[PDB]
Amino acid sequence: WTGQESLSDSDPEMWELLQREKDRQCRGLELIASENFCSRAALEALGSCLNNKYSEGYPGKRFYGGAEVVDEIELLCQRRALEAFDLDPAQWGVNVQPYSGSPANLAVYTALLQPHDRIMGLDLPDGGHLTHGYMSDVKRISATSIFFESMPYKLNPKTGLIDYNQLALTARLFRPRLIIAGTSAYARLIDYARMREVCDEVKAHLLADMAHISGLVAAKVIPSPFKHADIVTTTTHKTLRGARSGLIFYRKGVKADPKTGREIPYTFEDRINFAVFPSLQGGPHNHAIAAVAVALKQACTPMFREYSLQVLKNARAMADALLERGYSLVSGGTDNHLVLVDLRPKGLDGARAERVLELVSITANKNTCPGDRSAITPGGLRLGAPALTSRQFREDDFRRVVDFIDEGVNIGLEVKSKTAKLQDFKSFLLKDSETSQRLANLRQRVEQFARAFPMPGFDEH
Amino acid sequence: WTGQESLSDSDPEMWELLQREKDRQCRGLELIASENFCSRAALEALGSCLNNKYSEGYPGKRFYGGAEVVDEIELLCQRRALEAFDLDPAQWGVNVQPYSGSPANLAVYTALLQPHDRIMGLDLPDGGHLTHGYMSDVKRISATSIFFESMPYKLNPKTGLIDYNQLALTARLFRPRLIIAGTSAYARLIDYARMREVCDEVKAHLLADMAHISGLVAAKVIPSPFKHADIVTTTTHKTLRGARSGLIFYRKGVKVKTGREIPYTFEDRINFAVFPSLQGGPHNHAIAAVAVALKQACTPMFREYSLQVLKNARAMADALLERGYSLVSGGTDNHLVLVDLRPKGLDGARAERVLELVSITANKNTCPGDRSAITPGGLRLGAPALTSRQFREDDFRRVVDFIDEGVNIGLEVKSKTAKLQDFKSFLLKDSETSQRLANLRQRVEQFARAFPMPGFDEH
Amino acid sequence: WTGQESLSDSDPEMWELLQREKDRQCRGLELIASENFCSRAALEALGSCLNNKYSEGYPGKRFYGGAEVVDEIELLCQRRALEAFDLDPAQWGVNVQPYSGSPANLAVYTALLQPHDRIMGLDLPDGGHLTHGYMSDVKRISATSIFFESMPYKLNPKTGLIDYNQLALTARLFRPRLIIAGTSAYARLIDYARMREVCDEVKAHLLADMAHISGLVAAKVIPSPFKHADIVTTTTHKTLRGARSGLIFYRKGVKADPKTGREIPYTFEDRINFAVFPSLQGGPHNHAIAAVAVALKQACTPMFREYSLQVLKNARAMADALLERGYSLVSGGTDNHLVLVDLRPKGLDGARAERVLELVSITANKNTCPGDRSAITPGGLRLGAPALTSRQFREDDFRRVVDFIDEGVNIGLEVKSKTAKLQDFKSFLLKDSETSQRLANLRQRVEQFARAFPMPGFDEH
Amino acid sequence: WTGQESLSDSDPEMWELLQREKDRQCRGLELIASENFCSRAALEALGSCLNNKYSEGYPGKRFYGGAEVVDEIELLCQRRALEAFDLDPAQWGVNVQPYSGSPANLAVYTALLQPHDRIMGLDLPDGGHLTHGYMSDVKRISATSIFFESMPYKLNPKTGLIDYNQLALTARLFRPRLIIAGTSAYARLIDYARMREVCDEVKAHLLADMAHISGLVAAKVIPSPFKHADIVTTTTHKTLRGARSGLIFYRKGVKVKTGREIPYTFEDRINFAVFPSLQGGPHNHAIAAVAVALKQACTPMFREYSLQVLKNARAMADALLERGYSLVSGGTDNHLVLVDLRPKGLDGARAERVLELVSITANKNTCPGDRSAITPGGLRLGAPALTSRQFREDDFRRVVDFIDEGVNIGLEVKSKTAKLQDFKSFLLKDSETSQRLANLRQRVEQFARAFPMPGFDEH
Ligand SMILES: Nc1nc2ccn(CCCc3ccc(C(=O)N[C@@H](CCC(=O)O)C(=O)O)c(F)c3)c2c(=O)[nH]1
Ligand SMILES: Nc1nc2ccn(CCCc3ccc(C(=O)N[C@@H](CCC(=O)O)C(=O)O)c(F)c3)c2c(=O)[nH]1
Ligand SMILES: Nc1nc2ccn(CCCc3ccc(C(=O)N[C@@H](CCC(=O)O)C(=O)O)c(F)c3)c2c(=O)[nH]1
Ligand SMILES: Nc1nc2ccn(CCCc3ccc(C(=O)N[C@@H](CCC(=O)O)C(=O)O)c(F)c3)c2c(=O)[nH]1
Ligand SMILES: *Cc1c(COP(=O)(O)O)cnc(C)c1O
Ligand SMILES: *Cc1c(COP(=O)(O)O)cnc(C)c1O
Ligand SMILES: *Cc1c(COP(=O)(O)O)cnc(C)c1O
Ligand SMILES: *Cc1c(COP(=O)(O)O)cnc(C)c1O
Repeated sequence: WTGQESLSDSDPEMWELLQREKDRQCRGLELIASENFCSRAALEALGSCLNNKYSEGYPGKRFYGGAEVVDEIELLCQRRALEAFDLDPAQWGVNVQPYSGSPANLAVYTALLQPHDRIMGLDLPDGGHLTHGYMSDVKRISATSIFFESMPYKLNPKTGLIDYNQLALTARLFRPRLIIAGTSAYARLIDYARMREVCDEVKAHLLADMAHISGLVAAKVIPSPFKHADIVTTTTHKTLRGARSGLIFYRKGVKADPKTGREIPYTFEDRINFAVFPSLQGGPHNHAIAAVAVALKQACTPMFREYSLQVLKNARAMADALLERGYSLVSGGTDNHLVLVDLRPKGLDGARAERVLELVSITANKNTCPGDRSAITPGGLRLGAPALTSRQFREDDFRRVVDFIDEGVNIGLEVKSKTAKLQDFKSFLLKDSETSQRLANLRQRVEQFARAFPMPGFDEH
Repeated sequence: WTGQESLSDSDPEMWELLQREKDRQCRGLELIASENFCSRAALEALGSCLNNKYSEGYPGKRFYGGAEVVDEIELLCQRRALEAFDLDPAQWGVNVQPYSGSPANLAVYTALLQPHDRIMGLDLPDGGHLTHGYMSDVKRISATSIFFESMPYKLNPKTGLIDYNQLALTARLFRPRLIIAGTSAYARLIDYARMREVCDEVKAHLLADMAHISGLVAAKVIPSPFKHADIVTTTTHKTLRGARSGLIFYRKGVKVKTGREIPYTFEDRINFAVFPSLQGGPHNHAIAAVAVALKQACTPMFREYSLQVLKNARAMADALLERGYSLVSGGTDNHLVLVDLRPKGLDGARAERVLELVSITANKNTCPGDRSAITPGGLRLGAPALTSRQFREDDFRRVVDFIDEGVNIGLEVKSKTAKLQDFKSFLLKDSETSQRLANLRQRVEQFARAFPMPGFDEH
Repeated sequence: WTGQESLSDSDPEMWELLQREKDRQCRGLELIASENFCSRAALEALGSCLNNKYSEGYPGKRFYGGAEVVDEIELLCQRRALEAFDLDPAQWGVNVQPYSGSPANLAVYTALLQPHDRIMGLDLPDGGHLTHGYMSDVKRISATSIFFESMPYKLNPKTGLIDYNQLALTARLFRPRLIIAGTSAYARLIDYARMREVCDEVKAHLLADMAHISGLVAAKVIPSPFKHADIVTTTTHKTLRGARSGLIFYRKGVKADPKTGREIPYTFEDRINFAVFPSLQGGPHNHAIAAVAVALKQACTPMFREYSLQVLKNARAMADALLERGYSLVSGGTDNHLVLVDLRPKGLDGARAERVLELVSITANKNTCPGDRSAITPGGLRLGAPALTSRQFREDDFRRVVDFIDEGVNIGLEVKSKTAKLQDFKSFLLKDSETSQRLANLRQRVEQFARAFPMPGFDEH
Repeated sequence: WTGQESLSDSDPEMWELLQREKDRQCRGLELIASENFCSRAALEALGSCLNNKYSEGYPGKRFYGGAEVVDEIELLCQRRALEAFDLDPAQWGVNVQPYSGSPANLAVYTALLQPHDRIMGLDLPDGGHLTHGYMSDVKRISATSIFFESMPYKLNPKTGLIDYNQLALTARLFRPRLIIAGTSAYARLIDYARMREVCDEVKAHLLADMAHISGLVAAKVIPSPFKHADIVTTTTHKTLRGARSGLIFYRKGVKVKTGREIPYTFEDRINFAVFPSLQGGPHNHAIAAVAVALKQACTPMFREYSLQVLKNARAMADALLERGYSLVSGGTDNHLVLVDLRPKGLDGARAERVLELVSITANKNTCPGDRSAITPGGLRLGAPALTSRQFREDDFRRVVDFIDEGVNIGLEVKSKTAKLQDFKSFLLKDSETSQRLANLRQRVEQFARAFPMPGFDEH
């Protein structure tokens, strides 16, 4: 036994499952706003010998030896991270060791806050992420709701926008110490300047969680949150088209010096670094760190800006093709990579639409809309451009995807009229032959349309 | 841009750094007790398209769709996990989504304990891990000591073993809600039955964190902590030789003045803590790679593997004893050796830097006696990594020979030098010293390069 | 040495200070809304041998013996407490062991909440008490702000009322577990029904802190908070005219039983009692408990309702006599025992008015007003009726007190024009002979007017 | 209604209950170690018009006016406080606003510690007070164990003394921020110098809670904890014989690689914790009464008083030893005696109920050995109360005689009875037993009524 046997040679059971997952990715139209297809160059570094190296600590401040090579790889990842987002290495540092986006956020809170210090983020049904302090009326859901006291700021139900006025009012009372400016389901751009005004007033840290829009920020196709934020966390994947990892950007240098004359310095670096390790994480995923450095240099290139520009064009094309077919969009449309469709004005919900679209090899996700009246049957979908755009989808290709969706939406509408509760709805798509065959037809037309496009990564897995 | 280019063609700067580390691993004698060389079969799954699938939730309970295949992958991983440790699915469940061992431990505390509830683990300088609640005398270090109140238990320095009696004494007073039985630097078997008795008395959950020995447990070459622990966490790398991920095993079934059978309530709380509480979408590429490794751990090859890991560390132990070195607790019953170099006149900090310069990677270790602040006078040496490279007993005796030459080099430098930075700068500047190091480095790298190396050929 | 020597015989130094304090109380016009003059019957029980008895525990559940007599006294105090506020002993229990009002409030939080559970009270500058969770933008002030997470609800600056609409909005976001309905400086009555609506919606406990208005509630001259509140704490003194102690009223019996049929019972009693002892307090002040039982039976009598009716008449008389002399009142006037005067529309502040009135033997307190612009110089006074009303002051006597105040207010106005900062203002009243003698004149006329009225308690101390 | 009526005329129901307790105190042998009989001079101030003054804040820093006189009263109280304990105002301040001893201790923790910071005190069954962080095995009992994390230290049951060595061992592991040196049921002197050494090592504040012995310390008849403690709290009653209030003494001055003298930062934090943090307006009537008592404690009368308190408890100790009773730690060096009745065949719960029925008030006490849940087999007997009634050595020997008759009565009932409620019901129902109790009660009450009683004549 050498450990050099191939995967297809030594574990055929796992090899098939790998192929069937690649086949499902190829034959399907992935429209999840957070998903993307990773480059082969990054996947070759993700499954590399860097997995074997334990390198606890930081470059030049590690606690083992033998880290001579992973030091260069992390600092290359740090330099590629600052270059990708056009940051001055004198004003910004970046930690590239977080295991994912969730650990990146929790590291920031641990770094800058004490347990039960106060946190403000967009509520999850309104478009905020779990790690922004999601707490329901019955349960503390996220660990950020347990180890810290969080109060959500809400959308304006009449506009679909963040209610920046209500947030300013409720922040003067809640007196938070950190406010997250970041979304998981919000089709418009965040007024980071208005967020900094609120944070500057209530003396709170302004954290920007550009996880969903990191690639669009790097390509300079939307306003960058670094002009206003003190801390910026992001997800390595999603729009950046990398492996699964996380980043924490922090201001460094001089914050302010009335009468003193001595520059009051930024104190984020040592706190952020200590929270990531040794506080929260163990050994860094060096194979991830190298895979994201691969993807970060890809984001510095002229290729990547043309890719992000197509994502906004495709999102805009998806927006108009849905509006011009009888669908409403919350906030009216989009300014980024995603669309938030309202399907109450169509007669369907998000849950049954997700199930009927999943059965035709179209992957979306339900999303709470402002005008909802329940949570098991939300009235909207969330559709993302970046996934199919990496398959060289263009505007006219996304309008054809919308034609495939409204086809399935109408099958669900017809099935909803014959059913009532959701479980017998889902049970209907599995037994009724007329609905079963009509689903298999739409899926076969969808799989045919999808397989023709290229797919990043390897050929077979 | 097709996204299908080679790494060598797309990014040659990074592809060169990949081959630089591949050579550093092939040419070095890797003695870090927690490091292993992952197989190629697992790495192929690790760097696969599964990185693309967002499968938040659990098999059959996802929050999007399209998780058709990865549901089968996560379920295959759970089944291979229970199979590798001889567990009955009716009595044991397992969560395979922890990103690493540290998130695995933080998940258990979040699942079973309230903020500031009390935790007890082996102190870090005494051999415990950070995530066991390590607190300094001046600062809360691990987040386990921030969100939970930790009090450590200690080694008996006379014997180098866990003072199970002082643990019993202090747990009665501290009244912890959870006690951790698991070590990062400990050469002996942990009395899990004694831990369970202590936990039963103060009504505490017994968490066995078997990250360093999970492979030995899987091969059934050392006693299994599953016969005594309520919760078991492990890293999927180290002795398990998988990709970097984490596992949380938990009890299912019955935990019986009414004839009422009280059930186990771990599954829902443990799974909810991993997601949605702590993590986000799981790394399905890592899950699939550790499923490749867990399949390897159920094979007679892995039992031969772990049997040799024991034989090698015992051979390295006996060799060090023959050359006049002291071992904490006198020897080893598992995969690592704790060397006390204070007798031979050298500390661990100096020995670590000299051995690093000759491609012998180890880490310093505080010995029972000298406290945390004092420069550690010991080293922690591990067998698993080189054993994966088909090392045998006489090969580790050669590694001990190389270590001896390195130590005696460090001794002559210490005789020529004063402070530690003077020592570290003398190793790079002194012409004779840097030459005798270059010689030993060459003899080490030639010896190390001859052995096979799991993984790919070039990266 | 027997310990039976009189105080005047054994400690003349302390005896004089006792007399000079009684003389200061007699010669002065006490207008502090929280102060009152205690009956001699209660002071005889306050300084009784009950101080000597340690009786940790509760009647029938004590941990020493020899508590046969203090058991009857506490239950008499419990029965007199339920009778004074017209409560059914089947629906309400009362703990009479709290040392004061602050410990009574902290006992309720400890009983019903975990550390860092969420609390909502009126902000201190808006009229709420310290123990309702007062936290500033710089410091956690009250222990209720430290051991629990509190967010204040505010007044409406345009009306002077509690902004019940903003409170309902911010409670849906803050998700509190307890809301305090109680004030220390609020001239109108609290909509306890609207408070119960908010608490019933966000699933929070409704605590009523009638400390300032307990005597008015007992005399049934204002709406009682027991019709809506789950927990009611109060101060033994203030309007109830007792010694210094505290009470905690809690619902007991049956709270609700859909489908169950088994009555879901109230669970406050064992929790409230355990928090007071053994959690928070040590041995009960049995000499206080007996003094408040004395004062609680006085509150059941027809005498006491005529006393409380005069307090509202005197507060109303003080309100109109100030309005009809050029003073503004926040909320316009009063419906209880206190008046909240606005002295920005007069040219003075609350701090310099408190100092000039203190120098004429008139005791008041500064109070933040809605239209303020600082905190060292608040723009208002808080004047209370219950103190002088216990001296048999009537409406025409309170209008004469207002004439004495506006006299001093105009001396401060004249001194403010000659000064600038507050410290040289206060320094001016001490040196300048023209202002010094004019102050001594107004004080002598005030001391003459005050000494003529009767004074409850003893003659000399 | 003038509000100047007598209590007898205004409320005869309550005035009768006042005289019922006055008689119960005059006729009973008060042996509760924490109870004393307050002088009339203090009670006159206790039930004075100072109950009317709301003086929130501190002398010179009030938040209303009219505090002209009570500022002098609170300042006179602070000066008499420092004088009674031989303290230098340059090295010691004092807060006199604590409502009782329990609020006094909660103030110190709030002043110096963050929520969930670590506290160490003597365990409650071992002699520590509730406010030292008492936690059960099933429930957080004292609020000190809710808002702060407490770990207790224990008696050495072999000697009945504080195990200062196990304290040192466990404080190194638990790392408390504050340690409490103070007892509610402990017959021996606390080694404050050893506590200070432990506190200096783990960098902890030493709080001496001298509620039970403050009078002995004031009379300088036992060593003063002010020579070793950072913070000192006390009740103003118990041995100080004042009205029920509390005191917090704290260090002022200097607490000296730069020639920098680090100052003490207790005054502002301690005062801010008492108000505005925890309390509201102070009870100026209680403050004035404890100022009356502190003046009494500076007199040669109080030194004679406390000297007799020691002599009386030693006489009660020697008497109990002569009759064959066991004493925890073998005797007493202060004001109380811990009797072990497990040898004589009776528990403390039974002895407490029998002695209560014959007007001998004491409280049961858990002995070193039997745990908290077991019915306590001991009693805590105190000297201060009866010593204030001019008891002398031969008088306490008579009290021991009465206790012996009571115990032997309880033994015969235990021989006639099974469970504890059967024991308690037998004492009221059995005709002969209830008669022999009535006889002993009469002989006790006649003996007790003859002695003078501090306070008023009738109430
Ligand atoms: N805008 C926005 N869009 C998306 C899309 C995906 N995600 C990622 C989080 C997905 C997620 C999973 C589980 C829960 C959850 O609560 N589960 C509990 C319920 C128990 C209860 O609530 O009582 C359970 O079923 O176990 C949740 F709330 C959210 C987000 C996001 O975070 N934000
Ligand atoms: N037995 C055992 N062996 C090993 C070998 C590797 N590890 C895993 C991490 C090793 C480790 C330990 C301490 C610190 C630490 O204290 N760091 C702070 C100092 C702050 C302060 O003290 O003020 C710093 O960054 O300097 C650390 F950063 C990293 C372990 C383990 O966990 N246990
Ligand atoms: N409506 C209403 N009226 C009244 C009238 C009296 N009281 C009773 C409380 C009096 C009070 C004392 C001290 C502070 C206070 O903060 N002090 C700190 C400042 C440090 C800081 O704030 O940074 C300091 O000087 O030490 C305070 F805020 C309030 C109330 C009430 O509670 N409510
Ligand atoms: N040495 C020493 N002697 C004395 C003598 C008097 N005291 C002062 C208070 C005595 C005390 C002790 C324990 C509990 C107690 O536990 N109560 C809970 C049970 C809850 C549970 O255990 O679940 C209940 O109400 O039953 C208590 F209520 C009161 C002390 C002291 O503090 N120390
Ligand atoms: C290595 C280890 C961990 C953490 O594993 P990471 O991958 O570094 O997070 C936890 N516990 C023990 C005993 C370990 O050895
Ligand atoms: C996707 C996302 C994250 C990261 O989630 P992970 O699955 O842990 O990587 C964090 N914040 C936001 C706003 C996100 O959309
Ligand atoms: C009696 C006592 C207390 C508390 O005094 P209280 O008046 O009951 O609050 C605190 N500590 C000790 C050691 C005590 O003996
Ligand atoms: C006066 C008051 C209290 C009690 O304060 P204490 O001085 O501790 O008695 C409590 N709540 C309110 C609203 C008060 O006005």
